[PDB]
Amino acid sequence: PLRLLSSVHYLTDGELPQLYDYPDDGTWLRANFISSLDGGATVDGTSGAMAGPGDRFVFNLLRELADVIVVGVGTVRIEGYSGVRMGVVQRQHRQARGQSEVPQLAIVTRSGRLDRDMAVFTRTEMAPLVLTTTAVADDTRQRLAGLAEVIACSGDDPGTVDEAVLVSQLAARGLRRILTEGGPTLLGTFVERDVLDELCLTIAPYVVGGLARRIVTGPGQVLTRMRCAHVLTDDSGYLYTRYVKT
Amino acid sequence: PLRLLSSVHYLTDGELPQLYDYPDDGTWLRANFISSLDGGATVDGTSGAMAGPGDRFVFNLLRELADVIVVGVGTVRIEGYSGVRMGVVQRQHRQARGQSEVPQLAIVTRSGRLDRDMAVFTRTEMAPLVLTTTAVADDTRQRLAGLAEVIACSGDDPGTVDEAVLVSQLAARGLRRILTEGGPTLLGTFVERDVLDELCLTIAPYVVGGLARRIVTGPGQVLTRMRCAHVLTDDSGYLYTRYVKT
Ligand SMILES: CC1=Nc2c(nc(N)[nH]c2=O)NC1
Ligand SMILES: CC1=Nc2c(nc(N)[nH]c2=O)NC1
Repeated sequence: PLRLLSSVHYLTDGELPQLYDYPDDGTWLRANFISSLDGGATVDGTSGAMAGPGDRFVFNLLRELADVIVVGVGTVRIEGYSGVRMGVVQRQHRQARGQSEVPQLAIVTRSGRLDRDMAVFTRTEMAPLVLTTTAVADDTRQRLAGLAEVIACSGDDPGTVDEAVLVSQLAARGLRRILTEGGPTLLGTFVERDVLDELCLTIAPYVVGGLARRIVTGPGQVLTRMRCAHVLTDDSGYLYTRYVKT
Repeated sequence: PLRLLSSVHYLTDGELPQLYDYPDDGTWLRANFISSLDGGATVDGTSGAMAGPGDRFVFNLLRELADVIVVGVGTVRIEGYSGVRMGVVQRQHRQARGQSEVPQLAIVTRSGRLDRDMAVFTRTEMAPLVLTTTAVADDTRQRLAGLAEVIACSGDDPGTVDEAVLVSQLAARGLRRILTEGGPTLLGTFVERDVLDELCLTIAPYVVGGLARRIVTGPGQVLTRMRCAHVLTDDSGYLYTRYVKT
């Protein structure tokens, strides 16, 4: 019943993008996260200490493939999100696939309370979207004039964000290939609301002990079955996994 | 830099034990845990909902290989630990390796506050060890007379358990091949105190959302590097991993 996995194929920068290609059409919400063996998502507030050159390479690839990168306001404040940076060949590849040179960033906030000089607004080639509620969309739009496109993502309830509506709002703007990088509250809502199509997860070969949070937080509790699409590795013992619903 | 993993070898019940063999001599502390993709260790207080036939098989194998199974009093109370059960061929294999027919159970408690009719005491072929502090060892020994061997595992401080001493106390009794199954507080102390030699981790193909705890809890924070020894899989997309310090 059990099979040993081992390295069978060295990947070229030609086949690697193929492994992480989005579907032909339709919207697709992919998450990319890293965590330790004992399930911790941070080493001192951030993920980076666990990320080596392999994970950086995968991380930048997934950004290169995406139409839009969706992130919660907390992770934007804490990981210090600036704009999305794309190098020359990355821009070239994107153009080859019919995409803009650099993917958009979309910042999720229920409150709408964002400030004008954040790096997402300042250190950026392309103005970001702000995904918020019907209730606060107009005021938010007014405060962030010239800095960001503000989009109401409410469903039945004008005072909350409906995550399926959020996804539809991106799709309607031609941004159907979606990548989210967190943080844990937002991922938690995508999981709880069952709109996550795929999770790419880097399993870093460390144990970090009990303090760290998981890659998801919140009161949500589900049991969503995924299919293992692939597992990659490198020389340092990292596992780069891709799982797809259902 | 990246390599695709895939199934290269179907394992027989002859080679599987070889993959998880303990070292020739010296003490070795192995942990076995299961968790979801998003790092959750429980689905409603227990692990079992995530465990399929493959994980049950690995779980029973690791118990078959161990000299002693070490568990915290919390997990004993909550997962409803009875005795360790071994089937006929398992008993045979154990005898072949020079081991007793059924491995001992050792229950860790700083307080020493255990009751006489727990299933570890009642539904058991072999009396368990209770690993506690110098401070409470004598009274605990008196309360549990006839039910358990009580062992003081204090180092410098008679009011605490020193986890390296705990390990030495098992070794001194010929129980050098140690398996721990938790719970999260105990694993947290083994990690924090750096006495964990190996982690076998079943990665279950589910996301569970933000509520669940990790396989480790506590205030501990470390960054302990492990080496990936192997990754197995089955038809259902589970990954059975084995990582070794350092
Ligand atoms: C904030 C954040 N960072 C990372 C991430 N995923 C990977 N692989 N690596 C990362 O470093 N997503 C979340
Ligand atoms: C309480 C507990 N259960 C399990 C475990 N490990 C595996 N693989 N599977 C389990 O079900 N250790 C902790």
